[PDB]
Amino acid sequence: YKLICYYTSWSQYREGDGSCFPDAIDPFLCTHVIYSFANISNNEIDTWEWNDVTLYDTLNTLKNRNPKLKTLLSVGGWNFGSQRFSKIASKTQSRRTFIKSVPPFLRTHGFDGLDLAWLYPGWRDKRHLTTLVKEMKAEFVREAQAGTEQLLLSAAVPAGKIAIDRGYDIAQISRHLDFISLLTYDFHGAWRQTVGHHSPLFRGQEDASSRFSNADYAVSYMLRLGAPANKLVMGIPTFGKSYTLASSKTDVGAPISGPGIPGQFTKEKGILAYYEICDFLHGATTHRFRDQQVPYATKGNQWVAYDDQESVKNKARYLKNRQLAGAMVWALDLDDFRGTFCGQNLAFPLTNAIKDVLAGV
Ligand SMILES: *[C@@H]1O[C@H](CO)[C@@H](O)[C@H](O)[C@H]1NC(C)=O
Repeated sequence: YKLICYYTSWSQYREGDGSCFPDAIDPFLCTHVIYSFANISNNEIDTWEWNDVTLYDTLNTLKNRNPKLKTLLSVGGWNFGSQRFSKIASKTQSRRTFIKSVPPFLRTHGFDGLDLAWLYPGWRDKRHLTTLVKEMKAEFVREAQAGTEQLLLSAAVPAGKIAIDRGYDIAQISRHLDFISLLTYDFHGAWRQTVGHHSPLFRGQEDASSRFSNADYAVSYMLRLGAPANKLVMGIPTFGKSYTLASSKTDVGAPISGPGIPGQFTKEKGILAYYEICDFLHGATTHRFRDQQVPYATKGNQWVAYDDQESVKNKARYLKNRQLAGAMVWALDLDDFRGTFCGQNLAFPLTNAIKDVLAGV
């Protein structure tokens, strides 16, 4: 099994214990750590944070302890956005400048591969993405001739049917990618007006839950479209999503006025780290969605959909039963990386629960 784990470069800045640098990562926890995100500047791959050269080195030092560990650099992300990626990929000359830039940058900085995180290609982009992936892979092939182990190529792909059909020729891109991380944790958000879970494994039968907005549906679709199981990695979140409730109702379909209040550490409305959520559960009422197989919790006017040790193990058992390549984790700096929040003196509780299932059998 692969266990693909993202480390975000902006986590460093969080206050107090929310601060996460790459030396916090257990070298043996994941098979592959992906550093998020790289820029494109002058049509070439580039650093993002002022100190990314230092933190790339911190990350790459982890291989001293675990020489089998692989690292990738993820280019794109949401601040980068779509339109910038579109401009690069749709023209022969900028595409080539970018693709040429990648192997030398990665080798300089100690990375084993590239992760493409274009969030997200429009309908006019689907064919360019195909070309980009094929051509990037071919440049990696060529570059292996010089005697170092071929660079890995991966891609982060959204899990909604609509975004998949719009942007991605899955049958073609799966031929050239070494794995595809399926983003099976954005099925609900504050744009909806009611509470709901963003990472359910199956449909909720009570709600008239659009048949597609669940991990199983997404995995089955990707397979149906031609992604080989042995390339497909299923995403599992260590964050949860929060909502502010519009009434005393807490139940399936309960109305919301907006995203939840920001976390003490993550300081972003609508999202909490798992460490934050362990704190939130003190004095919260907990519930599980039985059909969807994922928990939520509530306290005052706040309502939080999240994943716990039991739900992440459950998702790991599912992906193994479907003979998937493994799991992806968004993100290491959102699990209880310190180990001190969740009453168990155990660093990376969610990620290690996933790991221990994937090792079992
Ligand atoms: C990324 O590259 C763009 C385009 O060159 C540049 O304008 C921007 O400052 C860069 N972003 C960061 C954060 O480095």
